[PDB]
Amino acid sequence: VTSVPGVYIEEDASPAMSVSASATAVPLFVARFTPLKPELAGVITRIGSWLDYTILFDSNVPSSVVDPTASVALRLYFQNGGGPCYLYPLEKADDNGPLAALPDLIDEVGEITLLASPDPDETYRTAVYGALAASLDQHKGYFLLADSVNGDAPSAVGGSAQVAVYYPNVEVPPLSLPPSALIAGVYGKTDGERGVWKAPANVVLNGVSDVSVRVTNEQQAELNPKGINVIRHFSDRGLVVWGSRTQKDDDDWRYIPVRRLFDAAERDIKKALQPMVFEPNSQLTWKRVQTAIDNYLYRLWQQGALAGNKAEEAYFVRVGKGITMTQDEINQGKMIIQVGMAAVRPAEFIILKFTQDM
Amino acid sequence: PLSLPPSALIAGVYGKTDGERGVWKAPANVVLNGVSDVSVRVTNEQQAELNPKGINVIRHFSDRGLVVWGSRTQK
Repeated sequence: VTSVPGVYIEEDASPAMSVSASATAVPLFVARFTPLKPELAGVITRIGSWLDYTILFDSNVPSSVVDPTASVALRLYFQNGGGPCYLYPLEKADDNGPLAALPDLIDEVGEITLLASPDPDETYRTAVYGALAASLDQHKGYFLLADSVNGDAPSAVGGSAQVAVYYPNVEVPPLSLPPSALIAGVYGKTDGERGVWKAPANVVLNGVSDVSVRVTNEQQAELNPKGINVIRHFSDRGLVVWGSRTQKDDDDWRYIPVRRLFDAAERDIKKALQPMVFEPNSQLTWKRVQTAIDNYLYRLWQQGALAGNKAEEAYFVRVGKGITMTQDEINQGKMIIQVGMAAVRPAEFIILKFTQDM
Repeated sequence: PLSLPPSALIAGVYGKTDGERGVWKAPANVVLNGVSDVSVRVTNEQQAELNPKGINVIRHFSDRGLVVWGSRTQK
């Protein structure tokens, strides 16, 4: 309604929200989002900032004892470290039509890394976690952020290394939210400031005040030798995410930062070698591919990602015809590359051992 | 007090603006030297029906004086 070329004044605005930039934590929040224009009802839309959410989606949605919590969960996402933030509005749980078409729509968009469905209903998430469980073991690089109900895994994703469960529901001034919308925020904050090789487990959660269940040490002692990753309350600090384990009990893929380092390195090598597809499958191309991986793995080692001291102890790239291939495999049009890395594990136990003898 | 059409003054402030800022700068914050007051003090609400045409009202601001206020053409 601006027509006079002067300066206009409004008086009951809401404060705007900042958004960060990250390439390793791009989530897909599956919740009960209510669109304004109904063409984006069964598709995935990109929400670059909070201002993009208020134009495309209804951000008020007045309550009726039920309370809409999907718009509240995104405000806590951008307060904890924003992102490009893909959304999939899925209204009710039991419609097995759009849930069967969900993993085929995720692959059409190139850049989803995290899943993290932020919904307070329990049977809603079980229908989502079961529909996404088959896409986690297909080497596509996704990472599910599940939520425990009473202190255990939701059993649709039992022991895969692509899943990080987070137990306590987090209360907002009081509606209780599942913590996956906030933890998806603190991944983007940690990766931008420290890298994917850093454990995302000392970040103080902005926004929220208190968790729904104050968890002691003795019940975390039976939970942390599973991947449960309790949100703890410390009096001097506030609400600190406390735990960086996955569902896999293997010695290799036990920790979140070791797992997401390999998922991010495989994703960036894949984006670098796609210009080298449909090249002539010759020894000149195999050395151009080996150097493009060796240049990438060197600049991870020199910024602290890989656990080495010589750069021959951190990584290796191997390609050849006597090595890693046979002549029958070149003739069917493929090259086979062996890449290895060595990551560093976090220190999660500190023993003090006091005395007064000297 | 004799009332003049403003085209002799606006032709002056084009040469002042282009010499100091260039032709790509909008000539619409120049305080008119010389003259004291316009013949009609134009409100916002009648400029709101005029500025979605090219009318380009000479406005009076108390701290500044007479400021040319508007940089639209007839197209």
